[PDB]
Amino acid sequence: HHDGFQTVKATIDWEHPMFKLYEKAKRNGKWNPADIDFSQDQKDFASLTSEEKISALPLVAGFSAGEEAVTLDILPMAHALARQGRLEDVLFLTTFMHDEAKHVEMFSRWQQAVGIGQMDLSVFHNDHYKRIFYEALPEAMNRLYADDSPEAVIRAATVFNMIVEGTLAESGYYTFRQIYKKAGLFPGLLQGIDYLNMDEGRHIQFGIYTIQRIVNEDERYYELFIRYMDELWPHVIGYVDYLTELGKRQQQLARTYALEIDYDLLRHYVIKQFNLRKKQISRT
Amino acid sequence: HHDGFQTVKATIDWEHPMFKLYEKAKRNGKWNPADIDFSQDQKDFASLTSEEKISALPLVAGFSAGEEAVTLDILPMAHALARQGRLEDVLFLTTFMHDEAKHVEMFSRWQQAVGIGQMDLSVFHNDHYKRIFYEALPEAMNRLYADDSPEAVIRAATVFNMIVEGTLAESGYYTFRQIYKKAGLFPGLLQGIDYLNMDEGRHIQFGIYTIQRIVNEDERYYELFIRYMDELWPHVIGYVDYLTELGKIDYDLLRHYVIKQFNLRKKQISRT
Ligand SMILES: CCCCCCCCCCCCCCCC(=O)O
Ligand SMILES: CCCCCCCCCCCCCCCC(=O)O
Ligand SMILES: [Fe+3]
Ligand SMILES: [Fe+3]
Ligand SMILES: [Mn+2]
Ligand SMILES: [Mn+2]
Ligand SMILES: [Mn+3]
Ligand SMILES: [Mn+3]
Repeated sequence: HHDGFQTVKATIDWEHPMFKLYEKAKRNGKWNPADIDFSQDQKDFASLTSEEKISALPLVAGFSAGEEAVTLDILPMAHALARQGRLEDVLFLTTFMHDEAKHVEMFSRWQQAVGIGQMDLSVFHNDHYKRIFYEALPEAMNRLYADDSPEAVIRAATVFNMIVEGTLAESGYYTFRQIYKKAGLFPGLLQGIDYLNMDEGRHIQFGIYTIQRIVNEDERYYELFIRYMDELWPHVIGYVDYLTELGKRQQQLARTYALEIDYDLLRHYVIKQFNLRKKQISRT
Repeated sequence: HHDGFQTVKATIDWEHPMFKLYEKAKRNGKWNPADIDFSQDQKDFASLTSEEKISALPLVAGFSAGEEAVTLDILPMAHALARQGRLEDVLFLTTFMHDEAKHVEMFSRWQQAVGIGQMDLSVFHNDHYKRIFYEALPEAMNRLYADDSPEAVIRAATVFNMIVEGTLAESGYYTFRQIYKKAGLFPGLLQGIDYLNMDEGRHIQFGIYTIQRIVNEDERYYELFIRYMDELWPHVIGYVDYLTELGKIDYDLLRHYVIKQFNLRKKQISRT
């Protein structure tokens, strides 16, 4: 039951950081995946050899499942904050959810347009990827239906916003640009990547706000955060190593397009992102 | 756990009715409550007598609580459909949820602008309103976390989409236009109502689609729909009567519009 309603007894808290983020989302999130022109992407894909064609799919496979996972797995967070009466957070989470729906749609339209919609891309999820996206992420979010303690909320935000989004998605955006933007390939996809990357900034800021407000109540939670980050790292780097090793074995795309794909710089960016995320949370 | 992902094994079902409605929501859902100019609404409200001021509040009280209730109480429906693998429904429900947030925002911005944000409008919720919005609606949706059976889904969609939205919300939009548009009062608010009414068409289409696809499996479910509609009518009309009595504008025309919406919603569901 509802005991009352905030906007009947009072108003929205207009100065709440999440209401301000919600207003930014409305202003900055108007893009529509249906408006992206993928016609040149289709031509680029068909111009590639079977061997070059496969070079690009592992990354798209990771994103496509990732967007879908987070579309579904953000609902428990919105439920738990709704039950705590955090209306401004809930308002913002509606934009977060609608962003992720558009992200799922974007990568699925690209797959459809380039002619791989019928291909099962699951073969590029190794065991580390599944640990995070098939298991740890849904376990941490679904927990919130029965356990919305600060410990549970920190853990959900950490897996979802600081690892999945703040570490893996950010490094994927960077990787796309280092490879495909340099090569001049897939302009529709990269347009979408740029929209995603802009949306993502708000998603990570929600996670920072959520973790920090819990850490502000009791310093002890800061060490929970750092520990949950470190618990997930081996799967992060285990997925990244797997992508890196696939890429090192399919060098035709880089040759054809004259790219020196520094896979060690990419791996260093993942490590940098991970430690950046850790540092955006303060003990006090 | 996730067994796999539809957009990795395959793609979105591009032809699915709820993917189509999602596409229409993105195209038609761009409005922003923050762009509405409420400055004249403030002047209009200040120029009313104390008695005319309090005449306006009950309806706004009903809407502001109602938008907040549906923003929160749609989440179990999104979860239950997500859990059933209905990805296109979920994509649509993200637009549904973001619409209701903008609706909460619009009425709260209006209360703030005209200077009643500090006032507690709960006094204008009678027992019948609380039965629907404080109790029956969250009960029926929250049930879906543990019981997503066809019977529970039809009950949730009936209470939410056919009664709260299809009967009360539609009637309230009609009421606002009949009273205030003929009076040249609250033009910001009425612009917001026009946007809300456009959004609400899709929300009702979702409810119809949901109830009808469950009825198509078994006609027994048609009779459950009609029964649950009738179960709620006494509270719908109890609330409408309470509002009508406060106003005492052709109030019997409004009252009959509510009955007209109620029967229209029944008719939009086919036994077969
Ligand atoms: C070759 C270097 C590897 C770089 C690492 C790339 C990681 C791929 C990204 C897949 C996960 C995407 C998750 C989306 C999350 C969201 O939208 O919130
Ligand atoms: C005086 C005649 C009475 C007319 C009926 C007025 C009913 C007021 C409406 C309040 C409930 C609004 C529910 C919001 C649901 C939504 O927008 O999805
Ligand atoms: Fe995200
Ligand atoms: Fe609605
Ligand atoms: Mn390993
Ligand atoms: Mn009564
Ligand atoms: Mn995303
Ligand atoms: Mn509404």
